[PDB]
Amino acid sequence: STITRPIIELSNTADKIAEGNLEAEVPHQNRADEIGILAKSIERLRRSLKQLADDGTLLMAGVSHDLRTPLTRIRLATEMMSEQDGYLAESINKDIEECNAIIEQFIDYL
Amino acid sequence: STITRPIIELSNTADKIAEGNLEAEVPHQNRADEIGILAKSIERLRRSLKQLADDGTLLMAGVSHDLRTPLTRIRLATEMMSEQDGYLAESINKDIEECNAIIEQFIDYL
Repeated sequence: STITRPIIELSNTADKIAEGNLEAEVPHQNRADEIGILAKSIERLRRSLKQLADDGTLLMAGVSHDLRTPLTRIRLATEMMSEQDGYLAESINKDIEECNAIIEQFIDYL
Repeated sequence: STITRPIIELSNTADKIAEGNLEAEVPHQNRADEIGILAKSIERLRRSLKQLADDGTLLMAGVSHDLRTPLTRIRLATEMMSEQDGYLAESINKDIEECNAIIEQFIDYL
């Protein structure tokens, strides 16, 4: 009833987005009827998918960036440790380096 | 029209999913007509969202489980520090807790 064609267009676009084309334009958002309402909802889904994707790609960089602060302060604390505790300072620093290697290496596992 | 009700129902479902209810049930998937085609498309979007959430969650679980080891080693080391270095043991333990909290925060986004 010229509801069929716009509905199939909207469904086709939804399929393409679900399959990975997160920048595809969702049609019919400016329809005045209920298909416009549905199209806006599909655009919300697209925006959520694109957010989760963009976040997944930045996840390791984010984790590394945020952990750097307390890890650096742990290193600072080791630098301040006494001679008696020298062996513990070295052990802890090796643990920090291990955290660094785990983080940097992580992406390699793939 | 005779398909207005299900169109709006599907839009409400899509909104709920986009807002983060990734387990929502998508109605009308087994229909042969326009409604069924749309419903299947919306289910595909839901599945893709859930998969990206699962992917991010898996990666953070991996980061948590790798970092647990060196962070535990640091914790054990602080227990061996001298009394004179107590202030540093306290600082380091606080910073391990910060590491744990950062990881928790990233687990939480998903």
